[PDB]
Amino acid sequence: CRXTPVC
Repeated sequence: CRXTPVC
């Protein structure tokens, strides 16, 4: 999942 480099 993008929008987050950690998810």
